Amino acid sequence: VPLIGSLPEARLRRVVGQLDPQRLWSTYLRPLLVVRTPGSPGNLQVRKFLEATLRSLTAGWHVELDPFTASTPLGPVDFGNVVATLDPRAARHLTLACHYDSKLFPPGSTPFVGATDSAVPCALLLELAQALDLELSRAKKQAAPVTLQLLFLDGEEALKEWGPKDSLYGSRHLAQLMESIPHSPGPTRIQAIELFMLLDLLGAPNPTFYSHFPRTVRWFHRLRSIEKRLHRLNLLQSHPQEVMYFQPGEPFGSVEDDHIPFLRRGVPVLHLISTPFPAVWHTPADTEVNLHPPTVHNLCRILAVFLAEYLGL
Ligand SMILES: C[As](C)(=O)[O-]
Ligand SMILES: [Zn+2]
Repeated sequence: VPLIGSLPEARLRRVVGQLDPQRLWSTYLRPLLVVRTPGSPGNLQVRKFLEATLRSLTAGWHVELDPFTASTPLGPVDFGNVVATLDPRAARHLTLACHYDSKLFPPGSTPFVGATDSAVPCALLLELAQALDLELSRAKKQAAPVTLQLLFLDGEEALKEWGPKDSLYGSRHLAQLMESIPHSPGPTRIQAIELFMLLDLLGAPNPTFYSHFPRTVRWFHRLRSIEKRLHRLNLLQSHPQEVMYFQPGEPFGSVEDDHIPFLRRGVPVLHLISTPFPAVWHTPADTEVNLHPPTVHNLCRILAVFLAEYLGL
């Protein structure tokens, strides 16, 4: 319950109280729930929405695009990762990541908007940044040596399920780009990532998470402890058992995802992905109505506490 490095209770309740469920849902999630396949108008509109939202935060994040053109099974397609670094001068950062593209389906199909995959992850990152904006701003003004970075990756999904190189367009490109850019102390932007936490497949009822990387299990245990704590504090909804989400062991592994290009370059990863996947995965039923709002807000609360403890907010 109260572990070393945990927020005092009154600090925890104020952090959770800064979250706004209506804002998460309407301001951050709803605008994303459009078809947003790489290169589409909808994808570009979501990119600009992310950029503008992030630039509006009073903490004054450094927000930049990583745009590029890559070969795909459909020919050349443009991709653009959105990279938000709160304090670009800090030595290192906690990096939270997700993908903002939606998987392309055949024409004539019921449109796929990927509510869990990964509109909810994207919206959670925006809500965290906003809810903690005053605290993040003060940490930056105090020149904290560990800042926060948010990555909204493009092109995670295969365009045509056309083999292993038809995937991870944005993350492959960004990891290579970061390895080419000096950082202090660095020596490159890859080494600035103290921990890479990838959110994926979130918002369905009854998710289960396992630790996929022994290297980062301490952070998995922290998330579990936060779940338990929030449960006992009467701060979770529709959560009848003390531990439901963060499970022990590893009955299902990690799957290929946007962490891989980072992992292969030595970055420590925590893969916050439901396994088994949502029932709706990769079907057009992955929509807003099939989300479970209490679970979305429960995850948001867990993550807010994690972020405040990790960064000393
Ligand atoms: C973002 As995925 C787990 O559907 O490849
Ligand atoms: Zn997917």
